[PDB]
Amino acid sequence: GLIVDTRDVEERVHVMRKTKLAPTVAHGVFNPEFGPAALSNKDPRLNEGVVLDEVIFSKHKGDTKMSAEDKALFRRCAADYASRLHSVLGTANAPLSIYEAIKGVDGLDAMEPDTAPGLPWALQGKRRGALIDFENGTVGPEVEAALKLMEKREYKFACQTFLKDEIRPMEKIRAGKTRIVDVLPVEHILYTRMMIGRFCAQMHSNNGPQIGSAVGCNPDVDWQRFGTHFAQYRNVWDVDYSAFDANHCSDAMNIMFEEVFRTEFGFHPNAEWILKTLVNTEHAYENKRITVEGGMPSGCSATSIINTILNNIYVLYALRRHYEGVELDTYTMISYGDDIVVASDYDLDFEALKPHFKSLGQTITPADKSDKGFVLGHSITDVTFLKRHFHMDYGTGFYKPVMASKTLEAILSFARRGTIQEKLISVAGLAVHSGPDEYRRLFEPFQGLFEIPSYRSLYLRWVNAVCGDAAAALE
Ligand SMILES: [Mn+2]
Repeated sequence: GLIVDTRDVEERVHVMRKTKLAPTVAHGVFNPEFGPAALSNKDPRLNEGVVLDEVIFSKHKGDTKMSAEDKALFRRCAADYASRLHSVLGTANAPLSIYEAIKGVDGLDAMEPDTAPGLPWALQGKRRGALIDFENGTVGPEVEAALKLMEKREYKFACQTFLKDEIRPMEKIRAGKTRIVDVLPVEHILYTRMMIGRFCAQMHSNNGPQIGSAVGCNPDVDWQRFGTHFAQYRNVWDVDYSAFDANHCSDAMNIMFEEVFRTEFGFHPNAEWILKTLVNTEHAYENKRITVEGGMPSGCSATSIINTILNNIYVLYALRRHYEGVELDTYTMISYGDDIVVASDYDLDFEALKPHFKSLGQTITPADKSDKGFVLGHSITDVTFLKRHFHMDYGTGFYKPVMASKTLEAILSFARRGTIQEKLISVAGLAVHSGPDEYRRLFEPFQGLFEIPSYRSLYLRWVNAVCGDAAAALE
C-alpha cells in the first residue's frame, strides 16, 4: 500500500514483545533452522543495527495506479469470475442475523472469544466477552450503537497492529521479518459476517477448482479430490507472490468489491461499503497512527476469501492482457489467499506474464526460485500448496498431504506452556502422511514422556476419512 501519513501520538497502543513459544525436548535433538519470531527491538538474535519497527512497514512500497483500459479489463475479469462464482453458489446472499453471525451456520464457524477485540476496547481494558454474548448470540450497548452507525455508513475505525508470535525460519528472524496481524474492531468483524457471511459459508462448502478456492477444505480428505484433478493437465505451475496482501492496489480492490458483491447478486448494499472501508486504513502499530492507501489488512475474518477472490481475477487478468480469447476454461486453478496452483493444457508462459502482474503491483515468482523462471511440463507431484506436497499413498492409491520433514521438526520443537500433549496429537495427524519410519523418528523425543498416537490408528482413521468405501473395501 501507500503510506500517506506517519504521525506520532502519546496514547501508546503497546504490543506483546516476547514469545509464548517455549522449546520442547525435540529442539535439542533436531536443532532446527527455526525459532520464535523477533518480537522486541532488543532481541539478541537480531542482526546488529536493525530496528524491528521499520522493516515491518517496508512492505508498503506504493499503491499501484491502473490505466482506464486496464481497469475496464480488470472489471471484465472480476465480472466474469463473479459470474462463475455466483453461478455455483447461488444468489441467496441475504444478510445473516446477529445470532447467525455470532454462532455461525453450516459452512461458517462461530466467531471466537478469548481473542483480541481491537480498538479501542484495548484502550478501555474491555474484553470480547464484555461486548457480545457468544452463547446467547446477542450484543451489547455500544457495539449495537456502532452496528447501526455502519448501516448509516459513517464508521470511524482504526486497525490494531499486532506482531505474529510464530515459528519462522532463522533468517527471517535475524532479518527481523516478523509478520503482523491487523486486528479490526469486533463490531467490524461481526457486521462483515452479517453482510457477506452467507456467501463465505457457501464458498467454504463448495471449495474446489470450479470456484478456484481451497478456503474451508480439509487437506486430509481433499488432497485426493484436488490431486486427481490437476494430474489431468499437461502443465502445472507453483506461483509465489511477494507481499500479496500489502500490494492489492486501490483500483483492483474497489473494482472487485464493486463486481463481486453487487445487490443484483442478492447482497445488501452495505456489503460493498463495509469491504471498501478496508482500502484506506488506519494502523495503530508502533507509534500508533499510520494511514495507508491500498492493500488488504492482514487479518479481518474474510481475508482468506478476499485474497482468494483477487488471486482468481489476477490470473484471468494477466492471461487476457497477454493472450487473446482467454476464458475461464483456458486454464484451471485453486488458491488459498496468496497460495495458488495453476494448470492448463495450453503451454502458457508465466515468465511473460510477470509485467502484466506488475501492472497490478504484484510480483510473481517460481516456487523453485531456481532454473531461471517459469518452466513448462511440471505436474501436481512437483508443487507445494498449504505447505503440503502431493504424494501417492502406496497402500490406498490416494493422494496424501505430505509436509517437509524439516518443517515438522520446527513445529515439534517449540510449544506454548501446558499445550505440548495436545499439539503432539494435532501434529501427529500431519506427520502420519510422512510414512511410518519418519513418523517414528519425528516423535522419538517424546517417547515415554507424552502419549503418542500409533501410526496405524491415524492411518486407519485417514483411510476411512478419504472415503469409507476404501476402509470398507478391506475385510
Ligand atoms: Mn506455493
